[PDB]
Amino acid sequence: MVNVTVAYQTSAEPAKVAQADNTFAKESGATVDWRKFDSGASIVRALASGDVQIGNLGSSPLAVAASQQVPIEVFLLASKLGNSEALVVKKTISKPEDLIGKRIAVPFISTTHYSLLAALKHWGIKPGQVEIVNLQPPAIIAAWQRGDIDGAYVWAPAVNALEKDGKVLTDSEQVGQWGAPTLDVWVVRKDFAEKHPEVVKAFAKSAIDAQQPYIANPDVWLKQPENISKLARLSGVPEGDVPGLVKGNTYLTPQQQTAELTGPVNKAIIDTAQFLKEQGKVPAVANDYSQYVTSRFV
Repeated sequence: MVNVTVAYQTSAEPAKVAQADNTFAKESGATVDWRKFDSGASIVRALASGDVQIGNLGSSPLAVAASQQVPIEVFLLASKLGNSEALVVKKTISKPEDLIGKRIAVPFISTTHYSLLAALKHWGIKPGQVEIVNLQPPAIIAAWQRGDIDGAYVWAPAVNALEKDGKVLTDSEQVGQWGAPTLDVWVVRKDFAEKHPEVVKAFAKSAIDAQQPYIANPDVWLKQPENISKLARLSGVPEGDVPGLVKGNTYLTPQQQTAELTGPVNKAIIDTAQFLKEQGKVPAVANDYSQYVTSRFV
């Protein structure tokens, strides 16, 4: 009897179909407690305490966790982030220079915190010129509704909630093109991987299998109504928003998973940590994070 707690986040992406179908529990035989978390930083804390054994992290919280020597490994990429993550602002903010003096919310050290800082640097705006405030996405939505912030760099469901009456100023496809790409990954605690390697393998299988039909033909995948409804439910977004969100990232074949986990993810962590250090968010970083990545479960 295996019990495993999986920390998940709200991105609308094809592997949510396997989550809704309970495929991981069915194939692994484990009792799975799927726990929704509002951002990666809170997942890092739950991984470090042992309350969570498998967790979905943005690349920015991943780099923070690895720089603190949390005993976790990336064993699977979830997505390469594009415009599914975006900076949405009040409609009177028309140009990046209009961000000066404004109150912009991001969840602390999320991929969108990282991308906001990378976007400001690319634009030549110092982060001290913007009032950057840290709120979790439910609080961001509530503060936006009451007019207490001028914008936020967010993912679903906050990104589409804000965009209904706001404007997109930049997004993570653009910030990636400017040289600061972000990723979503799955990580596992070493002690869990040591005791239940076949359960970890079954998690990776369930996620990879769910994404391949989308990769093969996005438009055919998106017209299967149960694919849309399952993502709408788990992400908390209207069905009409799901296709745009799903198309806002790219996903990996099994060959691409093995390729990325054998070098590129390490390099991504190295660079992400270095930028976070330069922005004053992490005190110490390493020049190699190979301890934090593995291909052995795919």
